[PDB]
Amino acid sequence: MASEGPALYEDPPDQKTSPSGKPATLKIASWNVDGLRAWIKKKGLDWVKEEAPDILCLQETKCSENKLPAELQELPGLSHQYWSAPSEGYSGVGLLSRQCPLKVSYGIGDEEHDQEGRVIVAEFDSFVLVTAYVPNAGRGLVRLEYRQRWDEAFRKFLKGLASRKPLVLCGDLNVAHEEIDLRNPKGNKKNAGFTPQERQGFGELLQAVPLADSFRHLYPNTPYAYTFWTYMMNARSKNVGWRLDYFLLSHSLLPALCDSKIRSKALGSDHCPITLYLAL
Ligand SMILES: [Sm+3]
Ligand SMILES: [Sm+3]
Repeated sequence: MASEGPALYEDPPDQKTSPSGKPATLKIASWNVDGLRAWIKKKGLDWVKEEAPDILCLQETKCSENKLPAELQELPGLSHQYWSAPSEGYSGVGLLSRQCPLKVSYGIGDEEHDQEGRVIVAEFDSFVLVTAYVPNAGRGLVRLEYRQRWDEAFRKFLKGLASRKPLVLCGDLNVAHEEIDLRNPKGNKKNAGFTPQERQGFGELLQAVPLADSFRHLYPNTPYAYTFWTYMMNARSKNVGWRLDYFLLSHSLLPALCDSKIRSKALGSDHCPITLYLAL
């Protein structure tokens, strides 16, 4: 039945200097934790402590802002913590930072799309950071029409932000852009995450803002690089996954891009974390 066996992928070593030789000054980690409490129970924070990022973005926290695990109070290097949950138990995002942002905002300015705690905007001196947990198209694509409306509203919102300050977007964008972004493109053409509607949406986001796919920019032809594997069917051991997590940057930030990583070995969720190195 299934045609996939193991496909090897070894993320290359961390490139910590930009094309001009400037060492990375900013390290950002993004991770769909599939439940903040479950993830922490699975020692997610031990990985964070070792990675020591300047900023940590989390998606799918599924946790009430008033029920945050006490273990989060043990992250000395990430004392500035912000969260956003649905207008409990689902969706939700978080953003933890070493340095205090100039301003933090929630949502994308559209009431219809701001009730499920999917976006946090943190403005810094030289750039604005947005982390998002994009709405899934759903089983049977029952939420694809809504997803298309979200895609348009999100694209417009981001273009607005980027028109004033360099932008960095990270998170679970719930879509594998190209065939190279998932192990089984032929069998998922009508499934959430790989529909023409979703893929065209991602392509338009890149063109309209405009934004560049950091990982693909550096590794244009590298296959089998995924960030999500279903917990079922022993998918992760066979590397039958999807690259749903990204770091999209304004073109003006490309000269500061050092590396965009996929931490394939970090356990604790059905998604692995991704890390960005910028020389700002
Ligand atoms: Sm999940
Ligand atoms: Sm293609």
